[PDB]
Amino acid sequence: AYTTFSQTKNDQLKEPMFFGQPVNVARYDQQKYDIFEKLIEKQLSFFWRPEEVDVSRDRIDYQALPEHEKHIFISNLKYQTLLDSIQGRSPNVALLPLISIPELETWVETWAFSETIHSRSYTHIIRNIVNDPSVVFDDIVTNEQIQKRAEGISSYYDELIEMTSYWHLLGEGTHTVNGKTVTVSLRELKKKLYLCLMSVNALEAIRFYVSFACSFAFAERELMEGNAKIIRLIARDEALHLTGTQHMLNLLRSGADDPEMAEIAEECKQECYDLFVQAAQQEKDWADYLFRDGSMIGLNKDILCQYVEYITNIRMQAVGLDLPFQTRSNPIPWINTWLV
Amino acid sequence: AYTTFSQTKNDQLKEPMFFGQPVNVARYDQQKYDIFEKLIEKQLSFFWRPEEVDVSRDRIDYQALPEHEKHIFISNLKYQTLLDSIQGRSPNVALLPLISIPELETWVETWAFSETIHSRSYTHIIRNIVNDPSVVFDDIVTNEQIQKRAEGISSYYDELIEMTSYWHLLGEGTHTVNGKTVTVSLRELKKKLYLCLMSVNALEAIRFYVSFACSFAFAERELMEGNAKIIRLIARDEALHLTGTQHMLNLLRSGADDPEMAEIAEECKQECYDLFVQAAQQEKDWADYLFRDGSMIGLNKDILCQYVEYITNIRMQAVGLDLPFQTRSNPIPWINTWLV
Repeated sequence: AYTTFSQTKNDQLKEPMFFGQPVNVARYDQQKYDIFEKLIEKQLSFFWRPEEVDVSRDRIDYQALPEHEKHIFISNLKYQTLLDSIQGRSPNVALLPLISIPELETWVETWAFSETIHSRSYTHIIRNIVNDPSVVFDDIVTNEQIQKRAEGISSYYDELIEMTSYWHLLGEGTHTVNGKTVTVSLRELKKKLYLCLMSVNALEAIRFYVSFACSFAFAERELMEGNAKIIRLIARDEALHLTGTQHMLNLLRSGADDPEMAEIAEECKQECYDLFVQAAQQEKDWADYLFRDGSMIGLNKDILCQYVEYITNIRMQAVGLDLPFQTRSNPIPWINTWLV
Repeated sequence: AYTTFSQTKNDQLKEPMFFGQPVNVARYDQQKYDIFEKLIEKQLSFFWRPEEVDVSRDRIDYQALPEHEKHIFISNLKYQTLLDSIQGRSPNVALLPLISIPELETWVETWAFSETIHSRSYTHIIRNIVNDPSVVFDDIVTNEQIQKRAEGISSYYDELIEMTSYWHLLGEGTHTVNGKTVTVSLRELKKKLYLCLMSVNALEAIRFYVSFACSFAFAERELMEGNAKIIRLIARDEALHLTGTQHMLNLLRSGADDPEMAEIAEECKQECYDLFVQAAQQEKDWADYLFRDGSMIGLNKDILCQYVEYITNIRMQAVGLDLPFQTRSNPIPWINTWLV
């Protein structure tokens, strides 16, 4: 059911963002929702190359950091490296086969692409501060702590990809495959997609902002400033990334795109609220892992866990969900001089 | 069978290019094949924005052209727009799910991204020379001549996509699906990938080069100098794209990567040869369509067909195929003033 060039001439302005007729002609003269065209323009104007930033002195700072501070820094770096590895390929394999409007298709591709630049910058850093980069890279797949957060995020993607395959192959309805029943509902598929987008929004809007806190905490003490210059640029991109998923989620919930989606939005309010809250809990448990051997100047478990709450509330707010925490303020206001 | 992050730690330097374990950690500190990393660096360093180029003059030049000359130009531009629409999404949708080494994965996403820039540049040209961009974009899908090239190209992608879905979902061997018996063969899938890759090489190495000839023939007359600056940047990019697929085809048939591929390469020798020869013939019938109402200074049906033959020999030899045409010197040597 999927074609790289649908032969039916259609009005792209009348197609839903998802599940419509695959995009055939790529035009940017007109747009259904010009937010995506703006995101593309913005992202392109922000184009940067990691190689350009000098992270040579960071090598010295890193070597001088006491054990626990190295731990804090490196664990954080490994996590980011993993999240962007997933973010690099995923928007492409998972969303591309379902997009129905040119603007969104190109945005997804541009978004996925900037993530690869992020992954490259992580190599650029790791390469210049560690002696054997392989040590670091290997632990990213090994480390049970990181692994617990890896699956869960990849699960929402994997399920979507599998269901999408079936739907494209067998079409809707009940089917038989090697003597088993298989039910392909377009409603279930749309639900999986929504959930996945909630998860991705949590990933970029919450998880990544927690790591930015750690990186900037060091920069505040004038340490790891090469790394800081890079996180500064990555954070600038991340803002665009989360804005994209916010608008997607909000267009879908308001039913201004596909009304079956607006229904799905409400039938999931709880499941969505739960995944967001679960994410925040994981991040708080991550803070434990990070500070197990001791804190550092400007940051500790309490400050970080409160930040997780503050940030989570603000994000859930933006996609019309209930705030799950009492926290009303940001404990590290200095992070704003680094952001955007 | 497809996962957004394979939890098992594998040595990525030992995996094949395709069908191995899905890449988890995106690293660039080490590579199995230096070529893909070099391409990524080059593509990144070539980064350009369509918008920056001034094409306001072209409107007048274009208006001043006789009907047959507008026909030549516009048909050429539509063809280019269609081809890159497919090239923007296809490598990501078709190839990404099969890649098992980091550097290749990133190259593919970069390549695809690069293609979306080309598509934007087409829109930028069209809306600056024509009145109602819609007439142009609409014709791209309804036009019988163009549709005759589109379906052939996309079929290679589409078939690979479909067979890939089966393999991921059901795995190898014979199966029962709604009664029908479906056979999923890994060797069969490998052949489709090789054929598809061979087709993409033809797309960028021959088809596009033929259109560059038309585009540049006008520049030689000092007309459409804006479109010319753009096509120049696009060609600089296209050179990287075909180099990419040549290396893939060559590594594959040399057996240096996967031994079973060297064997598939030998089995499909004739099929590949006919595929290339068919592409050249199709391009020759295109020149017929292009010049049906008359020719122009510096270019016509004969000259163009000669270039089709000249370029086809060279591309075919690069990927170990037989030369189907007479050997001759470059019929339009002036094109080198515009290339690379």
